[PDB]
Amino acid sequence: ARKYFVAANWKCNGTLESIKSLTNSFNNLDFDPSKLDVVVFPVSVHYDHTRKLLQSKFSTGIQNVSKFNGSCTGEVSAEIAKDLNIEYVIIGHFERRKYFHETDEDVREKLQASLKNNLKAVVCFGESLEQREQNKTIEVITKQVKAFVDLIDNFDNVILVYEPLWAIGTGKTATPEQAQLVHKEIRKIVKDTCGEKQANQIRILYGGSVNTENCSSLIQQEDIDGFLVGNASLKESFVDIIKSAM
Amino acid sequence: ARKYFVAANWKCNGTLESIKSLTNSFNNLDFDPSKLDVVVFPVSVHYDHTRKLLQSKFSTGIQNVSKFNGSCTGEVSAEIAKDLNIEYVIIGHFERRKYFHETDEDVREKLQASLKNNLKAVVCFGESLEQREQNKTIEVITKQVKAFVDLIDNFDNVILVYEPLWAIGTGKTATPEQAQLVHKEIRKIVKDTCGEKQANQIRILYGGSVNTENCSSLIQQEDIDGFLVGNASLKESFVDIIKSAM
Repeated sequence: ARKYFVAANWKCNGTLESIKSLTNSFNNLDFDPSKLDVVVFPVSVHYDHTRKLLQSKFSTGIQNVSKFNGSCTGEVSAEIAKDLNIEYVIIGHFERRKYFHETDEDVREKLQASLKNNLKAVVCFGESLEQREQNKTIEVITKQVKAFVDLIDNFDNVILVYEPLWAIGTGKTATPEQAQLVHKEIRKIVKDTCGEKQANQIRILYGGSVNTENCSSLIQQEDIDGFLVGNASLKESFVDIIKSAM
Repeated sequence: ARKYFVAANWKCNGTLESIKSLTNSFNNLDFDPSKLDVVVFPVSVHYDHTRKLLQSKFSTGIQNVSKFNGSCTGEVSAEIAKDLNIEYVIIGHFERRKYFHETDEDVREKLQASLKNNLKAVVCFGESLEQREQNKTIEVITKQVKAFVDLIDNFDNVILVYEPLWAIGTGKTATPEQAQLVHKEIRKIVKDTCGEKQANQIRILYGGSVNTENCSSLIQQEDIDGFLVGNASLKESFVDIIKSAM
């Protein structure tokens, strides 16, 4: 029933040439975009090069958007993104929260501005290692998800991403069972706050050191609908991660 | 002699169409780029469009660059900028210091990263209303400039910008004499730390509500070498500001 979603997140990475080579390899995979969404999130200044090189089957997005007051924070606004026809934005990703102290309240506000401007939003959340050790995973996730999920209107256009912070960029990936357990709870939170039909439509991705070895067991899980992929998305074998969802 | 430098900074705005019409009006101005530097700093995702539309006599740049640490901050790196042939970078601009708590040490590091990658740097600093009311202007400026000025190597490639914070975006522009007095003291810091020849070469710009009515009286002052212009640089009349420096 629900369409899988696989996303590449190219984080502070790339040159004109490396993108050229990588896009060409991605373009060599045949998949049907009416069946599978595949989205690439390049560095801001590489967005146009990247969109120009990727075939229309690939969707594209940017990695952050501002809240939404006149005083310019130097982030890209949702209005600017719409005018450039940028289809997706990421919100709440680890680095915004870690370096820029972005809050749950900021996350909500960003989702508001994205939806107001007809952008599709990939909204990220997850617990720290300490929180997981302190047996606080569900509490954390619950608070993070309920900061924004009632704003969701069309449940094809907001994608939730569970990324435990300890898995991001570390090679330490969640087991399928660790992930599933959290996704199952996330979908229940959507059910209880937005309705059953909506909870069953919305995509909930895992991210955190997803690779060609582990992707099949993850996606097999029933409440895991695809992935946000960092390091592994910089290599040509990313195509095999996409295939895991085909 | 010392080459004048006028910069447009387009803060969180534009659309594809507004840039088309604005760049067109700019391109109608005949000036000699061997005699006058004119740099346009668009939003990141508008860099490509803007650069394609502006004639070669305009230089271009980005509004921020990251420090050199394995966990990506989402900012564009100096390396990426060089690979894109982005000529200039702004460092230390007010929003970074205010919204993201960017420090003088951060500014030093960004300058180090920029020069390591052959980027030319437009380095901004300035006091608050409170600091100025508390007679601390010269002390504040001095700490800010001494944070990085020693790293300067080629004194054509780093440009200093005095923007008192109370003048930025407010309409409340510094008088010629307010700015001149600071500019003299900046240039002396440079003479004392870097050498007299170097101090006479470096450009020191004023920014903070420069407009078509005030720009002539500012540029006339001996130690003001140009401008960084926000709100006024979104209008077709910005050409008249460039003309005050021709």
